Amino acid sequence: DGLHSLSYHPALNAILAVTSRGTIKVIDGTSGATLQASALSAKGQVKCQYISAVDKVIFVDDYAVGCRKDLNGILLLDTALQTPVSKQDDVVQLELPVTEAQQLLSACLEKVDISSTEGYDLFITQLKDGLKNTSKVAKWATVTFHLPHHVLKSIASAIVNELKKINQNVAALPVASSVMDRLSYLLPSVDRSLMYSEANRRETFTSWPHVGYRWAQPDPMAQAGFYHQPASSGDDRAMCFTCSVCLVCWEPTDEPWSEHERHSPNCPFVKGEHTQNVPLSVTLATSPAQFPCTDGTDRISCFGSGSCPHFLAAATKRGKICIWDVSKLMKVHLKFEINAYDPAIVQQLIEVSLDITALSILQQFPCLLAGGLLTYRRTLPVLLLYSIKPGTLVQCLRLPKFAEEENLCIDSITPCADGIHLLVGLRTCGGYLVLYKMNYEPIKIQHIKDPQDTITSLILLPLGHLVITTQGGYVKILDLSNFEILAKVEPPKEQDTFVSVIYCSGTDRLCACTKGGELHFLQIDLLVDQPF
Repeated sequence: DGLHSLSYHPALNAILAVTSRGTIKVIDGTSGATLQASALSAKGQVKCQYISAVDKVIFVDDYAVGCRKDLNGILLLDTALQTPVSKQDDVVQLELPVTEAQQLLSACLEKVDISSTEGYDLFITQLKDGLKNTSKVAKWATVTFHLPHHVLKSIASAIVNELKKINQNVAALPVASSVMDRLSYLLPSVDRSLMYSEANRRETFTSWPHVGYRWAQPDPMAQAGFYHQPASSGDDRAMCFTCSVCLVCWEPTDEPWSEHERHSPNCPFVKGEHTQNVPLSVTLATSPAQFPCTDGTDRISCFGSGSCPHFLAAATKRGKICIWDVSKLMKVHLKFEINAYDPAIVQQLIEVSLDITALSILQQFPCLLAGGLLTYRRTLPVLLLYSIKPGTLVQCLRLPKFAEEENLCIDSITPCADGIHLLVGLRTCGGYLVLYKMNYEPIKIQHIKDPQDTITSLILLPLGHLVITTQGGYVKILDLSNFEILAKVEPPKEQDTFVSVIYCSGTDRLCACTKGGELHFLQIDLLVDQPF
């Protein structure tokens, strides 16, 4: 069929390929066997790129940017790009693992009596068929509820209430708790009952006074089930969401788990039982998508990331640029406006419009480096140094003079593989590769003339290394020190041109993807005899 793009998860052992159909195929990296075929409920090209520095899987469709973390060695991809609903009557989509689905079904038929709930049959009917159809593919199999927000939320809450009522700890309670939290997140429109999720507990520690401790930090305590409910100024009050234990006057050497067990061994959570806890792993692995614009009306043009492990950036066709603090809950960190009539740009030009087309953030003061094509009527690709820590153009760097008349636009911007350097590529609106030294004119230049050698990918292996895929279908594994081609592998069978490539850090074998849809793996005296 064809893939048209690829990405790989190093923490996992999964190849995440895009499809021309809009789906994602997860394949085994050791045998080439399909692991799952899931649609992200997306709305143009679809991005699936995993970002190593941030250590999360970033999906992007034309409109929204979703951010999903790994869970149980698998990715919940059925609603990666699904965005929050606006009415409780809206039909929400919620994916669950096959095993967790079995727990929910088992609870409904044996343990609890939440039957007769509005649309209970549809929930049960949908759940049952998912398990039967899904009955390594099994490990990645998932079941997707398609129900009105109120129906699923009411059903999940009843299960939680009933599972809490019966008090017999079963695996459905944490799953139902996760469902309730995920539904709450999908409708954005201290209470102890709201501490069943680690994130809510984590948020409670916003006024934690012992931030200087090593293990008594806000997030570690939330992991152990504790939330901050201060009673006075500087009160280090940590209470468990379920145990009811109360702990005060913490010390630098205290550790969440140690205190909870010693102070209350009877807690179901300390013992690892099936409490109402919703860990951060499911929360990060099931967070809803987020539109970059405040309204989401536009199309997405940029999805670049940066070497900083706390930030991701995106740009819109209307000029609105969003920056997420992908750290933890992907909170939007800074949204600013791009005006072509800027003091730096209007002078560097010696009618006017500005369009951003590439994004990147530099880390060893943090700066947002976007790539754009300006169209006045002539056009000029330039660099734009904006502020992150806001909305101020520190420096606009005009690219060489020849770009003014050659009608070129930046297509990719990546920090050097070794560091303290930046490699940018320029293609026609047959290309240019320009290397900048990060500015704590370029230091190197390269021009690509052959129309069949235009770059179509970039991995920037550890000037480190480079791996590209040309228009002719030849990947040109190469070293950036002096632009030395290391290996020009050729397309298989007419020729099926290589279109992109990725490196499997879990197998040490390079992985290439063709336009046609094929996968190829590329590789990159005796003491006994002496006296005692």
